[PDB]
Amino acid sequence: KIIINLFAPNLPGSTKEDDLIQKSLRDQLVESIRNSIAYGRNVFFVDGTRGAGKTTFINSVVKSLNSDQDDVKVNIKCLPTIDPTKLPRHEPILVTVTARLNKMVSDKLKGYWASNDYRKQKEQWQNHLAQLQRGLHLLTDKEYKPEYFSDALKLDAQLDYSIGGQDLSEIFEELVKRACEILDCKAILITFDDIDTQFDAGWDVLESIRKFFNSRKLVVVATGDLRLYSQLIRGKQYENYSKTLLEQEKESVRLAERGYMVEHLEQQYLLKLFPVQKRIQLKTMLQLVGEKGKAGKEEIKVKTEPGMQDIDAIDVRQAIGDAVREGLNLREGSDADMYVNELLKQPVRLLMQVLQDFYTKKYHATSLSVPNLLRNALYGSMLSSIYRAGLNYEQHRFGMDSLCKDIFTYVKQDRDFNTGFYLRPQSESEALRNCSIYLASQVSENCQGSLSKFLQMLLVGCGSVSIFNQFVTELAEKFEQLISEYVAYMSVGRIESASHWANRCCAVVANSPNDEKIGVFLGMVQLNRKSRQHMPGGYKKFNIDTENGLAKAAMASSLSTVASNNLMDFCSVFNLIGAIADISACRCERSAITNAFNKVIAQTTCIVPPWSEATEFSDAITKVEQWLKNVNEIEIGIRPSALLIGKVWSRFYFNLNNVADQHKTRLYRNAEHGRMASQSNAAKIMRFNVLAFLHAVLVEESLYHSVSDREYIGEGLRLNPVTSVDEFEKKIKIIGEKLKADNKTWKNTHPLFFLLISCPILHPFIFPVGGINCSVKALNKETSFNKLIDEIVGDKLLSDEEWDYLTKNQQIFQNTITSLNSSTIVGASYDKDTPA
Amino acid sequence: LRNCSIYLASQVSENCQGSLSKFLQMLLVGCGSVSIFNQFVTELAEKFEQLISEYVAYMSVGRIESASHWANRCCAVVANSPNDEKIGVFLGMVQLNRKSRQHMPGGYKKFNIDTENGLAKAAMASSLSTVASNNLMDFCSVFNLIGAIADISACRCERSAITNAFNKVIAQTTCIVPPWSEATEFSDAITKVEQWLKNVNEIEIGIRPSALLIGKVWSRFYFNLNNVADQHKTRLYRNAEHGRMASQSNAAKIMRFNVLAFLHAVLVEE
Repeated sequence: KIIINLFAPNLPGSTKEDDLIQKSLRDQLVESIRNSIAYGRNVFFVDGTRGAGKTTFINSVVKSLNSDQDDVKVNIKCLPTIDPTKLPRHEPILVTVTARLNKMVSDKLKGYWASNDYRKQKEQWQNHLAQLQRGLHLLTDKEYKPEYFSDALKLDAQLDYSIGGQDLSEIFEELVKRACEILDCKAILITFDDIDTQFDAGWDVLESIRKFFNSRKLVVVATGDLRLYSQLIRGKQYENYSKTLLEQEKESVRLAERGYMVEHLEQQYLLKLFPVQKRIQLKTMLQLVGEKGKAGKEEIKVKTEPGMQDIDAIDVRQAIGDAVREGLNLREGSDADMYVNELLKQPVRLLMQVLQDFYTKKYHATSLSVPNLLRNALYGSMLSSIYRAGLNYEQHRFGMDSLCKDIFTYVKQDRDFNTGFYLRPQSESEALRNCSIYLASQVSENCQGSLSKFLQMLLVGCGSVSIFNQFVTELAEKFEQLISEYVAYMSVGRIESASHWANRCCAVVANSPNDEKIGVFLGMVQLNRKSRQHMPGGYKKFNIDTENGLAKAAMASSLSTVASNNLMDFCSVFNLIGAIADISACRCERSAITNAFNKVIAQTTCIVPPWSEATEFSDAITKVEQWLKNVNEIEIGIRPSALLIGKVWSRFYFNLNNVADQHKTRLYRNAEHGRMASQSNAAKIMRFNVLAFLHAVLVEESLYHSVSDREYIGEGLRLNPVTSVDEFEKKIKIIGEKLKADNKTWKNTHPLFFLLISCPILHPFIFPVGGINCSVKALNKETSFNKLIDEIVGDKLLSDEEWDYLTKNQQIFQNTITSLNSSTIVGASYDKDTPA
Repeated sequence: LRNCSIYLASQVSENCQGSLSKFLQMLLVGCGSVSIFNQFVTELAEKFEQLISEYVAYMSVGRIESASHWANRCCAVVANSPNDEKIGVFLGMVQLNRKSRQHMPGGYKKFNIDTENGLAKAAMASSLSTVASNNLMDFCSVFNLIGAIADISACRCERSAITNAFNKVIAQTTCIVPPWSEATEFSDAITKVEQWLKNVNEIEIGIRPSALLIGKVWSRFYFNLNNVADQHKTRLYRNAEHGRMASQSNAAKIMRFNVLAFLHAVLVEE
């Protein structure tokens, strides 16, 4: 039961009483110290996580063993802690200990209890103190002088040095005994700090402990890195080898037995100095509180508000959990606890400062943008990791442009493009998995309350990683040159517009010459720009003028041109998503929408990446105007996350892999009007590519969205709607009934899917003329599928006349694509027929 | 190395103690990754340090999100090794066609997942893996099955975890070839699993596995899969669909002994 008040009048830099978390370990070590004395070298090694309060921990032990003086039978004074790195480069540790031990004795003597014993103790103390000074040359002699033998032959029976000679090990141990007699104790507890930042100075510490600090009345508590001591000890055993021997025996066989001996002297030197049973390991607060399920050794409570009673404080795991789920915008599931578990392995002071920097600023504001509060809390307490990993630390450029560059440079260092855009604390490097929580907060705070930013992170943020992994990385330092070219070409660092990124995506996925050159790529087809001859049936060239308003605009927004050996023309879902993101971030004014609307219609041509070998629309403008009225009032309740955006893309990115594979072998001669499952055309491919986007934003957004507590997909086996809309219709039907039964609304539970399904620009792509499987059994799902979409939006997207043409084998159509199916695809050979 | 061997044996006997999921992950990711490199990647090799780094980075050794995800990478590396006789009957896995092929004798057809029902559909989907080669390839594997068991048994009694464990890899995983490559029914299925997890949560507490047991189970299991992948690739005949005699083999029979190999190896060594 530990109560830690984040609203204490001081920062976590105060190590006050009842303010040390490692109290159980400290008393376990202190008791272990007393047991050894009560019974001749007692060396305790204190090790912990890098950057932990080991210096603070030993400084609590020195205070704990000095606070008690009459309650305990065993009395232990404690020299002030020694820092071997802040000492003169030539002062021996024996001098440093004696210098501090002398002041402890002198201060005790200056108490003036009585003059009867003051003189005797001073007389005897100054005898040993001055005798040690006589023998100090042996520590710092460069050669033996024949006159020191006279000193070694002087005998002082008043001093009682039994072994004989001038032995510094025994002179000091009698000096220590006088100190204990004067101070009325049983131990001295010499304490050392880390030998970091100068680990040459550690050899004096090791040599002094081995020779002078084994006296049954001295306790040593060292701390630091046992790796650093091992490199120190191993280096000295090589110094015991004669230089001539190493120059003459350099072969592998002679060097192996030389190294296999030093690894055996080093092994026993640590065991001699720091015994295994004496080594002390600081418990990280994850081990103090245990796992999520099982209880820990000791329970920790943190006060999240000022004035909370000790019975009102909540657990540290839930204190972090309330900050991770609300900060990273994660549901109360396994992935939210994945960040909490990693955060619990952080240094004790570092994490408790994160909680204070979060809750104190949260309480003051509440008296909101919680992800911004968590990002600020993570920024101050963790800024070293961001600097170490090369991320963007300048807190004035935090935006879409900076984050997407930080995501790509994190995945590059994480060396995992397959799943590096989830921002999960999996990386081995401490700095890298430190930035995972930081970037996750950055993703959740930029994209909060904005549909346009959600689609920008989906494409520029996560998509740029996936595009590189499948289409660019196989061509490859030479790898870093490709990385620099890819980020510069795709402009991940600077996002001019979402559709601008999409246009460069068409040219890079088409870089790889597809086998059989069918002309269908990842989420796109290569519509033919030059009318080729002898096309069976009604396979005419694609003409944008055929489509009317809201259909030509939908086509043009999805059409991109690539300047290659031929002026390649591409229709892709990516250009369609980029159009949605650009339009969604527009002012409600009529004219501002019109300016932004026409940008996607520019039919902009984009150059091949360098690593390669080389009013008519007035109806459409009104509908996209009314749609943005919903977006500007519904998007405020959107709470996306790195996991959500990553999961939505991952299914969507893999969905287009199936569609580009299943449909690449179904472009048959009689597929002018695709009505069977095995018949596919350009309209059908670009319908399921759009339907794939609308599916991943449905199932993966129902699973992972902070606004809704529980899922609505049901206990089903979720697959993707490829070659058939049966599976996409099923989930909408299943979710709708539960929402109706639970008295829930689509906009209040699926804000991301509701806006995109109600967005008019991609509405024609849902039901193209040639993309509807017009069978008997399958079309029954489609009729319900049309009604379910109409029920969600509330407006009948396709009326009876429009729908009756589609199902049953001219009227002017504007809310649907009318000429995509008849278009021919580059390289789509038409010399085969549908099987009978 | 003789000093780390006993220390590592204490690591394996500590993490895997009192758990069934951790035993399978140690068997599949720990022992499994060693054999996969030893027989399917080691032939391409300093060049070894970059091949070792390539293998570890690709398979995310030390970064496993789930054993099922490791199984997907296992399928790619096992498949992409140059195989004689050019049949997709690899070690512990069979490669099923994804595109319809004409002129197929008998009742043979491309594998469709929709025709299954209930628990069979869930288990069949859990054994399905995909790799993004020049063209998509679909595999049915026992390694995918074992990965599912480790993931399902690691969750709690809640139903939502069980259905998410089933829907963990199938439709949201894009496995790319390694850099060294040359190229309601379902409601009752959850009830059966959730009832099984109740047995697991009270039986696995007394499980005390060792690094020798886990190592021995894999060695017999890995050796068994070599025979099932060799004594069956020459038994794919026209009339072998039913497989009622010992001389006929097919996709269902191969995966019958691939799973039976796993269950036998566990029975013998344990």
